[PDB]
Amino acid sequence: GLIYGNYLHLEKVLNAQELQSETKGNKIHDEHLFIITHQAYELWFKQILWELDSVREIFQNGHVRDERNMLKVVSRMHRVSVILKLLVQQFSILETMTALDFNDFREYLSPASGFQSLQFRLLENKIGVLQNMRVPYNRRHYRDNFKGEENELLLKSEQEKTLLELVEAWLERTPGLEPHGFNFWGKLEKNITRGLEEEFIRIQAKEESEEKEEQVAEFQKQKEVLLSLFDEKRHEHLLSKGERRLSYRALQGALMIYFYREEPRFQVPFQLLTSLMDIDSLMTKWRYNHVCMVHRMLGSKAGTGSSGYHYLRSTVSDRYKVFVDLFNLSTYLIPRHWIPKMNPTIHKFLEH
Amino acid sequence: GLIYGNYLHLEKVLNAQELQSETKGNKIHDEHLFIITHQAYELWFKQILWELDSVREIFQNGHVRDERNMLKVVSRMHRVSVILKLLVQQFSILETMTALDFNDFREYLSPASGFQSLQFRLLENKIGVLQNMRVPYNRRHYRDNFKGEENELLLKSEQEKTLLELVEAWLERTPGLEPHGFNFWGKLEKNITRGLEEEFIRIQAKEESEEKEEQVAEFQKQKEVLLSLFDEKRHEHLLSKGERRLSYRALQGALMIYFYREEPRFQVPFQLLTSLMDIDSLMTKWRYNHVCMVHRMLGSKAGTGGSSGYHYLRSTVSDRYKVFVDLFNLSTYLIPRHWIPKMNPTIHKFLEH
Amino acid sequence: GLIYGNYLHLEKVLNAQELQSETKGNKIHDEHLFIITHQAYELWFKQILWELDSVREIFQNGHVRDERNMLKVVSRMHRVSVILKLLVQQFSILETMTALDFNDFREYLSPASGFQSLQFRLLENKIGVLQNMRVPYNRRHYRDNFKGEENELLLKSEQEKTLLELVEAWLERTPGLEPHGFNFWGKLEKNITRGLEEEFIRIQASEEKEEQVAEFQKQKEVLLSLFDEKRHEHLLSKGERRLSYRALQGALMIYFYREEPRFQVPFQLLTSLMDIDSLMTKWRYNHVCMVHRMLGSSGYHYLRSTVSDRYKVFVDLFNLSTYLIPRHWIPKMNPTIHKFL
Amino acid sequence: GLIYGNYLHLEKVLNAQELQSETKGNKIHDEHLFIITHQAYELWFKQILWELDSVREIFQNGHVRDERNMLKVVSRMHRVSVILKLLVQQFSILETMTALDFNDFREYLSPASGFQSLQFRLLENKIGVLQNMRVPYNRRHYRDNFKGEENELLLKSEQEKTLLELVEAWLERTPGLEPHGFNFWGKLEKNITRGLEEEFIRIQAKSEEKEEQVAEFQKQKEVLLSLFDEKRHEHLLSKGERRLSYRALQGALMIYFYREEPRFQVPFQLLTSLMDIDSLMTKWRYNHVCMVHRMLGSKASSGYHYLRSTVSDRYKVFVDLFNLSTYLIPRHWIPKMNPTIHKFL
Ligand code: HEM
Ligand code: HEM
Ligand code: HEM
Ligand code: HEM
Ligand SMILES: c1ccc2c(-c3ccc4c(c3)nnn4CC3CCNCC3)c[nH]c2c1
Ligand SMILES: c1ccc2c(-c3ccc4c(c3)nnn4CC3CCNCC3)c[nH]c2c1
Ligand SMILES: c1ccc2c(-c3ccc4c(c3)nnn4CC3CCNCC3)c[nH]c2c1
Ligand SMILES: c1ccc2c(-c3ccc4c(c3)nnn4CC3CCNCC3)c[nH]c2c1
Ligand SMILES: C[C@](N)(Cc1c[nH]c2ccccc12)C(=O)O
Ligand SMILES: C[C@](N)(Cc1c[nH]c2ccccc12)C(=O)O
Ligand SMILES: C[C@](N)(Cc1c[nH]c2ccccc12)C(=O)O
Ligand SMILES: C[C@](N)(Cc1c[nH]c2ccccc12)C(=O)O
Repeated sequence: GLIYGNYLHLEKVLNAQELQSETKGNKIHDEHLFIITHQAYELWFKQILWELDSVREIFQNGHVRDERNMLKVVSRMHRVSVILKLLVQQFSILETMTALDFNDFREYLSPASGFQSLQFRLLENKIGVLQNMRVPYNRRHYRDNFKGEENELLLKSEQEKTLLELVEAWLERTPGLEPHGFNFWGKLEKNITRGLEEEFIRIQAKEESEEKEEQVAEFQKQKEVLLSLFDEKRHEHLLSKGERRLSYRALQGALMIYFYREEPRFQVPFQLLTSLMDIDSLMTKWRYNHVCMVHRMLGSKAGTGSSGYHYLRSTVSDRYKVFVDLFNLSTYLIPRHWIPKMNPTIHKFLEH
Repeated sequence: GLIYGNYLHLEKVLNAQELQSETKGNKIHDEHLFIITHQAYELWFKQILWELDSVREIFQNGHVRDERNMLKVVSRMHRVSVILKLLVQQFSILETMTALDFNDFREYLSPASGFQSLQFRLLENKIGVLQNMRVPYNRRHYRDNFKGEENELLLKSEQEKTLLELVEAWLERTPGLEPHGFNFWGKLEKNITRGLEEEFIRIQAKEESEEKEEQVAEFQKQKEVLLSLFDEKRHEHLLSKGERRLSYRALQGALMIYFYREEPRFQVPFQLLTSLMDIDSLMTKWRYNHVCMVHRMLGSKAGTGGSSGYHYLRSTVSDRYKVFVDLFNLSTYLIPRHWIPKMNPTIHKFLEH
Repeated sequence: GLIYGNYLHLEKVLNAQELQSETKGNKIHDEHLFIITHQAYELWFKQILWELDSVREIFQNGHVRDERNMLKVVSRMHRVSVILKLLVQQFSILETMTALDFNDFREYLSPASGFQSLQFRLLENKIGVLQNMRVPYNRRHYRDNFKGEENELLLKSEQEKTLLELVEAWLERTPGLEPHGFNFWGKLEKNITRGLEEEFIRIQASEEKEEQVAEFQKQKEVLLSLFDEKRHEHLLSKGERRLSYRALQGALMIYFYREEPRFQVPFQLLTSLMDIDSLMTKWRYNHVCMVHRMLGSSGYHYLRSTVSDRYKVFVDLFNLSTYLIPRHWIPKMNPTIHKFL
Repeated sequence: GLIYGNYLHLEKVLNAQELQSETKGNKIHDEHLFIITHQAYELWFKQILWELDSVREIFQNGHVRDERNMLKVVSRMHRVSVILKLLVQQFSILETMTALDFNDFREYLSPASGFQSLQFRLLENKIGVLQNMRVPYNRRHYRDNFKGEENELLLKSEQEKTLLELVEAWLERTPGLEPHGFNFWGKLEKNITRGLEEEFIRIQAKSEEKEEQVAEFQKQKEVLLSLFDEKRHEHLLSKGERRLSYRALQGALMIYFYREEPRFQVPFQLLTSLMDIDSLMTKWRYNHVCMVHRMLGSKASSGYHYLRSTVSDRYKVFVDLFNLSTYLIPRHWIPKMNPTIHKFL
């Protein structure tokens, strides 16, 4: 019957280590670590792609409409963030290689680079990094480096629906936004307008003081920010600039989930939103730890005469944060008592 | 020109994932995680073997005699412990699989098991786990599973010099033990004997009391422990039982390094000893985390035949599997600093770089 | 104006470090690390108690009956396990102290011990460690080591409802167990009986066969044992189990129907309770390994004894893995009744 | 007899938790976590200061001259980095607080901020962050927020010798730099010059491939030869783009290249550890940024944007140790150190 090594195809996995230093008659011990570290990253990238694809499919094929499937969705997205955390920690292993020792085999690698990781690109694309928003390296598209079936795979990855698009569509259907129903947006605008009015009166009532002056200034900022939320044209503009990514309606859905997270139907949805932010934060942390290591190994100016260091530093940016809108919902937090009430009267549609 | 995927042989690594659930017409999503997790463990086991073999070779071929090589030795042993820590954390990934989901593909795995990891066994053997100390599973030898070249490799792993044996030989050469020289052992025995004598007199002077008895009783325990160190015959006996692993002379070398760790020639040696203990501790932590997960997935009774896997694995979390137990137990023989034989520059020339 | 240091009462927190080595005219550098490490453990124990008490209260006052409160419950229990993981990692700091350096100030500590952590005991009791199940230290009860108000607090901690008891009561009310309703237990027994019957027949149709026969026999005994309420009561008496038979039924209902909307967050709670038990055990294990490294080959053997199912409060949740069946044996839940969850 | 609680002064530590939400008649559960998290950070900052001060003192009092003390030095610096790692992981606890829940007690905190952590500033100063290099927040000096004894302490922290300065002095005394002795710098310049000559010949002996090699050679040549420009170094020192004296830089490179030599093994570990502390300090700052973002948004001079600015070489004290990787050469170019000339090492 089945044996461990055969089941795991270890005849492949453990016969995939060839030191170029050794192939060229000058074996360097630490090259082995370099190979294994990358192979382990690639195994885990494959696992992340497997989870991510399964979740994309749940959205894309309509299964997510049945809320029974939310546990699996959140459990798999949580699993992705648990793997990503391990991948961040994994840099600690390669940090046991000194720059001096790396320098003894670096020449035998040229011109290969991590830039050519198919899976890393697939992962970026499938989460929803927009091609127009990528920073070019040496004034080139990232995919220009790939050919054949690999280029085909990358194209599919760009053309098929991303996790961002699939979550967007689902957020747009969030219960409670219906004007004929709970009319979340209408009530929210009204309550925020009234809340600001009340606050203005409170501040104006205060005795002339430095404190008052500050409160006035703060109020003015807060007022502008909160009212700006209801400007759909500003949203479209920011969407155009890439400072936002979600449709206006999806943003409404996300805020509905945020404010009514304790309501039973929104509990697991809220966890999903939290998890999407976690993935974005951990992807950025991966990129940051990668940058620090490139610096430690090559210096601040080495790279393909573009500085790899500086290109990579540019990737550590909201430009590569797909669910940046979920983070920015913090900007629009209001006092709890301003949140449109959901009494049992109307608290029927958010029970399981 | 060399390309990433070719250099890393990703055509092998990323085409090694076959779900038995799918091969048998009933694909179960979480099986993929189970495969990848194990493959990642095995890659890192290969890396640990590569580091450990390189260090064994440095000892075995005499390179360690040139102390310029101690930095490399300690850096590679430190690297092994950094990998082991990652491997302990890696269980957190498999903990995202529920027992209920594992149960949907478990049947398609039988009768394969992690028990059949060649590399894990190679690692245990090369560090220095003794075959006669291993606990039998279902009243069977661990090697009974393996056949052909695999069984051959395991035998070599048992017959070749282990890390423990190679460190032992090097410890036996530790400077300072020469009776004609610094005479560490003789001076230590003398100072401990005198120190105990002095302490006894202090205690005896006290007036008969419960407190005095307690002090007297404590002194007697401490006395027995410390003096037991100089009983070479007791050591040989305990070595016979497998309760100790290092030769008496190697034990002397280790304690020399412990007590004179700050002396320049002993600084990196001390770090090495620390690192060997770290590896033992992390190997045990791996075993423990593995146990907790087997329990969560299979329950306390599930296992091959009437034997419980859980209970066998629990049994592996024991000093029986701690190769450098003697290095840990040197803390038992701590004395006041002023009892430590002095090493004035006059007699320090030998421990300078 | 509120200032950081005043808000955090740093005049207290950062003036609480007194080296006994220094008080006795022989300052030892590493003693400072020993003090801070323990103070950090105690701050986090206080936080764990704060979370755990808030959750006990949500159960005890009936708030948990409104399922709107489940997110907060699971979020706070998850928070406890996140803190416990940090506390496990925190041992890595104290591991930078050698045994030789510890030995230079150890004498000045006597006769104080970590054993006397009030908060650690409060935490054990509030989770649900039973006093009669504790391993004796020096042939005596753990509480004998405490006096005054502290002894009083520990008694309250034992007498007040534990997390285990409060979860138990909630599990007993789990929807689906009603014989007049979905009749989970009845259907489960029936389906397991049938499933075993079917398997036997297949088996009856070789070395392999012998093995499968053996397996079947073990599985059969185990699965049928689940329906023996008397054996359960006996094991409860021996302390080998902790939850009532009815609570066990509730937990299995949640396990099997975890995807059903009303059970999704409850399942996360059960998962989290096991996590806390596992991390508490890991804390105890890492503590043992450190004591060994510091003192040698005994407190060591008493501590080793605490790394046991004896101190696993939610051991019943772990052991439900033993009673997993093929998915197709699980009583079906369709719209006919599905709506109840 | 001493009791645990008394020894640890738990009557202070465990009676230091006062929720402002509760003081103002509206207790918010998560405020307790916010307080404890910060108190735990501050305990560990105290420990880091205690280790760092002990190491500064070993340098400053001449004890480091006795190489017996290098193990203690490196062990304590390693300990600092192990604590810093825990402090980075500790953010995972505060991340279990949602922004919505933080928003329920945030108002009761105003106008307090982590910016007012005395110990964090003391730590920055004692490692060697320069005041003139700090980025202003809201067009203000960082110390403007401190008064009394606290401001006094911060002054001393700036005036007293920093870890950077103490390491610098020790690096300047590194064996091997003597022109009358092993003459490291002279030999290195000579070997690099010759090595470049040899490579040029190979290039001349040879297309776009050749052209690429030509371009590379030119870049490498400029970089490597720039190392021997003492004047450029002094200029960059003036700007604050470098921190170590030219002589200290030579000492560091000596240790780098001859790390395996017994006398340099633990010194090399020290240099590695100093870089680790810089990396971990930056990682702390970055994890802090990500959290502030999640909690306040990108707008709430935005704190988020100021903090992002602190993740920069501007705050990297041992940047020179990192940048020595730029000046790596083939091993065979490194001046040989035969036992003959090894006795000193
Ligand atoms: C010695 C360690 C490392 C060095 C020196 C290094 C160097 C670099 C450099 C210079 C680049 C920029 C592209 C180029 O100029 O060729 C790059 C990009 C990249 N590296 Fe690494 N790398 C290291 C480790 C790793 C590891 C362990 C991974 C894991 C898979 C990795 C994955 C990547 C990826 C995916 C990119 C492209 C990132 C992007 O375009 O945003 N590298 N690396
Ligand atoms: C679902 C997760 C896991 C389960 C249920 C599991 C189960 C078991 C069981 C029952 C045994 C005892 C042997 C037997 O009865 O066949 C065992 C041993 C073993 N497992 Fe696991 N295991 C799991 C994950 C892993 C992983 C991730 C590794 C990593 C390589 C691993 C490596 C091993 C090894 C090396 C042994 C032999 C250990 C020894 O003999 O001391 N297992 N496992
Ligand atoms: C040098 C480090 C440590 C040593 C040598 C040590 C030693 C011991 C010993 C010997 C015991 C058994 C009781 C006794 O005989 O006194 C004990 C119990 C205990 N220690 Fe530690 N300990 C250390 C660190 C810590 C730390 C950092 C904590 C954190 C709070 C801690 C908490 C405890 C607790 C709570 C107990 C009672 C455990 C139980 O009864 O299950 N210890 N310790
Ligand atoms: C809810 C979590 C947190 C938020 C929202 C937060 C927010 C901020 C903000 C906005 C700043 C910029 C200064 C200001 O605008 O007042 C800041 C700075 C700072 N925070 Fe935090 N913080 C948080 C947690 C922490 C924690 C856990 C620490 C640990 C002690 C901390 C320590 C600091 C320090 C030291 C600074 C000054 C850093 C520098 O000047 O480079 N904060 N924080
Ligand atoms: C496999 C193979 C190589 C890599 C690298 C990688 C990327 C860039 C590197 C490098 C290694 N060594 N030096 N550089 C800089 C380039 C600059 C242009 N000229 C050639 C060297 C990362 N991961 C890998 C996996
Ligand atoms: C690859 C393949 C299998 C494994 C296991 C593993 C070990 C024991 C297992 C198991 C999986 N599932 N059930 N058991 C218990 C046996 C007991 C005898 N009857 C059949 C099931 C761990 N790692 C692996 C890697
Ligand atoms: C504060 C003060 C002391 C401690 C300890 C602790 C516990 C036991 C210790 C110890 C330190 N040093 N030696 N022992 C062994 C004892 C055991 C009982 N019989 C006498 C020797 C842990 N945490 C602390 C906090
Ligand atoms: C103790 C007390 C407060 C803090 C903070 C902190 C920092 C900035 C904060 C905050 C809490 N709540 N809101 N803000 C935004 C302010 C920034 C300045 N302009 C007005 C809004 C961090 N650690 C602490 C410890
Ligand atoms: C029926 C539904 N699952 C409704 C839905 C959409 N988005 C949501 C977010 C939270 C809660 C529910 C929803 C669907 O249309 O998918
Ligand atoms: C020359 C020598 N390296 C001496 C030696 C042996 N063991 C040691 C431990 C610590 C310090 C030195 C030694 C050798 O024989 O290997
Ligand atoms: C009304 C109820 N919340 C029902 C209940 C009890 N235990 C459960 C477990 C999972 C799901 C629901 C329940 C209550 O009685 O608390
Ligand atoms: C005697 C000496 N410890 C020499 C010294 C200085 N820097 C070094 C770096 C590495 C090795 C030795 C040194 C001292 O002057 O401190």
